[PDB]
Amino acid sequence: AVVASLKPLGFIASAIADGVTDTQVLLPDGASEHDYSLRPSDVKRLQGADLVVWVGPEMEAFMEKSVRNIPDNKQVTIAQLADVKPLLMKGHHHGEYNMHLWLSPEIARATAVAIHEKLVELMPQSRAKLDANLKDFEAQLAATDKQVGNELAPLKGKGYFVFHDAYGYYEKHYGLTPLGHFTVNPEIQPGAQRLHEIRTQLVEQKATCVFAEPQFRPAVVEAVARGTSVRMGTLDPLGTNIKLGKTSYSAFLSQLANQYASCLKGD
Ligand SMILES: [Zn+2]
Repeated sequence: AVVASLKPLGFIASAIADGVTDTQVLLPDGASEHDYSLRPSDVKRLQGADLVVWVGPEMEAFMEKSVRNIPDNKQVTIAQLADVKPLLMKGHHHGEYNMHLWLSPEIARATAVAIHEKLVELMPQSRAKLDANLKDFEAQLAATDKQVGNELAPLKGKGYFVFHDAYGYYEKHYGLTPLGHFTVNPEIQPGAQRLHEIRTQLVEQKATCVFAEPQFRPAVVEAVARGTSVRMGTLDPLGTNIKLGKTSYSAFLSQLANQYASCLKGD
């Protein structure tokens, strides 16, 4: 099987590995980024994988050590790909670059190409199927790119805030106009002073929307938007409800577009 660290990397892998080998995701969604504590069983799965796919040590830091013992021809480390260097954007995260790389359609393409290359070397008997899969992935990516772009085009100029500084890759690519982000605990609303400052910025900068993520308590989001003119939305950067499969990455980009539009559309 191909073992991907995070769900959206699984979406990409599952397009390329379709009908060749299974794709598995290592991490449950609710422990995604940087905190997770790998179990011995997870390390076993990594070592047994046909191919491991992950962003790299500045994202899934918890798996860096486990991957040292996996041969280079059995891993794709997305942030280290030669073609990914000109695609990186400046941004707990704490590094210099935005490492939410799966939100860039161009980095997704580079990732698919890297996965395809490694699998063809590992499984030459399946080259034709792997080639067909890459062709289908790229065709869908092109079609989705066009659909999403047109759906988000009328929403340009409409300001909003987010609670997670992740979306830059997707926003820049499709021409959305974010006003910025607030650091907000998903379980506990900010204190009196900081809540005042946030609510003031929401009104002053003329935000249409503020976007939370699925793990945020509705009450925390309501406390942020209370008093302001601002509509509340939800973005899901992991596509948690989308099942792995051939069309999943395209479904993910399309869903994220729907989530932006659901809130930003109208007035
Ligand atoms: Zn993050």
